[PDB]
Amino acid sequence: NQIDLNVTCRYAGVFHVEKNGRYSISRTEAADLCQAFNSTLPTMDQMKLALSKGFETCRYGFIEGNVVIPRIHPNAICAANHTGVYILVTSNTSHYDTYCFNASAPPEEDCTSVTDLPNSFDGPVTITIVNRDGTRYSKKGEYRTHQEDI
Ligand SMILES: Cc1nc[nH]c1CN1CCc2cccc(N)c2C1
Repeated sequence: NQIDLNVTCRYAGVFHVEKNGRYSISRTEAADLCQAFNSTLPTMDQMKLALSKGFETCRYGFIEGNVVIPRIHPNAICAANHTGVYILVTSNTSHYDTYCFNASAPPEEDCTSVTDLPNSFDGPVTITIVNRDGTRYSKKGEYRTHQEDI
């Protein structure tokens, strides 16, 4: 009973989280996951500031209101060569990654490791935070408040 949460650097408090390295997070799960990180779904303005500080991914993720990919460098296989906060317009499907916003993070680029999920609650799951440099932090608990997500 095990979940990997792969996390990125924070940029102006904004970071990307993916579950088990594959698109698998619902919109309700995304809100609960950010909450477990004492974070919220970013606004578009928070995301645009993060982009200006150096944030880009090649993954669709929830923010408040939309599914987006922040892009700095044009790449034909990421957001169809767009730059800026690319907004996903047309999709059949409902499960992506998520972005989260932590107001207490440093103002610019923070590529230190994440080593806690401070607001997860009691539960049976072995949750492992996986950083891009391979650093891991594990705890037993739960973050999903919606039965449909479990
Ligand atoms: C290349 C790729 N395919 C699906 N997701 C991804 C990006 N992942 C790749 C796996 C991974 C592991 C630990 C931290 C981070 N940020 C990531 C980012």
